Amino acid sequence: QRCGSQGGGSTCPGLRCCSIWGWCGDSEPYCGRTCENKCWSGERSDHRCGAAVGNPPCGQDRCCSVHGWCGGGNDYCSGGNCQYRC
Repeated sequence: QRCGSQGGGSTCPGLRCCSIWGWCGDSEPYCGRTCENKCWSGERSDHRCGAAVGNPPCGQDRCCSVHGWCGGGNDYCSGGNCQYRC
């Protein structure tokens, strides 16, 4: 869906990346160098995520677990352990 400065100012549903062209997605064109918000480069240095810290993004191939930390692999990305960017 649309998002960001070109798309009305909304955040993407699912906390996906908003590209500089105002569309939501999860690949490099959306989350990398041509990302406007909720980008891979925005992960907190302590890796926390979830509502308590303003739903920040996680980095590349990392997911926000239901416990509120960014990480890679199953404990973070699969089935019932992941809350966003899965």
